[PDB]
Amino acid sequence: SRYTTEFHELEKIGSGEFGSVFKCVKRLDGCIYAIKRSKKPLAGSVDEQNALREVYAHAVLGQHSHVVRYFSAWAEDDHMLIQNEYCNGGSLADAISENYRIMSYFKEAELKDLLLQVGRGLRYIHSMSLVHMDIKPSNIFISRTKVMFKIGDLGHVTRISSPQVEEGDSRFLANEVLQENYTHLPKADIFALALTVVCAAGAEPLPRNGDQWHEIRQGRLPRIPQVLSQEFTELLKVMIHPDPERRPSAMALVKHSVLLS
Ligand SMILES: C=CCn1c(=O)c2cnc(Nc3ccc(N4CCN(C)CC4)c(F)c3)nc2n1-c1cccc(C(C)(C)O)n1
Ligand SMILES: [Cl-]
Repeated sequence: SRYTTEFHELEKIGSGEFGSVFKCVKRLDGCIYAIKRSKKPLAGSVDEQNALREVYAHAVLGQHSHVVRYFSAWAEDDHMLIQNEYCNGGSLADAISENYRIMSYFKEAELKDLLLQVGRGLRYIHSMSLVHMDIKPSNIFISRTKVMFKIGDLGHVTRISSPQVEEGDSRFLANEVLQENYTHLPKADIFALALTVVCAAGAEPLPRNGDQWHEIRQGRLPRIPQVLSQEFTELLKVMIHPDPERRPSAMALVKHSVLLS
């Protein structure tokens, strides 16, 4: 087995209906990688389509400092394996959970740093005529150097041009995508990034549906318990503007005065 041959398992760092993720050291270079191991999906299925989006997204993207680097992908023994960069800080979701446990928080400055860094990742992805379509804390990963935020889980990535949309988490989904309007998909990533930052900011668990879900798509923010400048607030507000054309592009976002730097 190539997996056992090329790598030594150190620890399981993830599990679910996607299979498992392992922290592994590669014997040859002594470096650490996150390897996802999963049952090879049924030919022609959803998870196969989702899985191929991931492979063919790397084929295009290459390498960027705010996107989790992809090294290789293979299949064997009726499983598929994908070898990615290992980010020692876990995901933003883990960090948010840890913040509540020990009762710390991300300073307003650190919220802005998060927004800029992920924003840079998004600008790169969008420049390659791709959209991520599943931005949320659990898909943002952290490397501690003094910190790098990196976009991961490319399983929903689709083309801007000929988009094949597997809808992302309902909690971070812009209404126009739910309305099968795919004419401005980059702006959906922006919408989801705003709510991601609001989660980091200490806001309550986002609604999956119902009234409060709609109230957000009406362009109003969840309550943030920290003291954020009225202008950082206004940046986040316009990022969930009902009209996705009023939302800034990724490139407009990373050049914003509020975030420099
Ligand atoms: C290759 C699979 C995708 N993926 C990466 O590319 C990837 C890159 N880096 C890390 N770093 C990392 C993730 C999680 C912990 N843990 C915190 C919770 N526990 C306390 C244990 C440690 C940690 F320490 C480091 N993780 C990565 N991935 C990962 C891991 C788990 C689940 C998922 C899913 C649900 C598929 O998105 N992904
Ligand atoms: Cl657009």
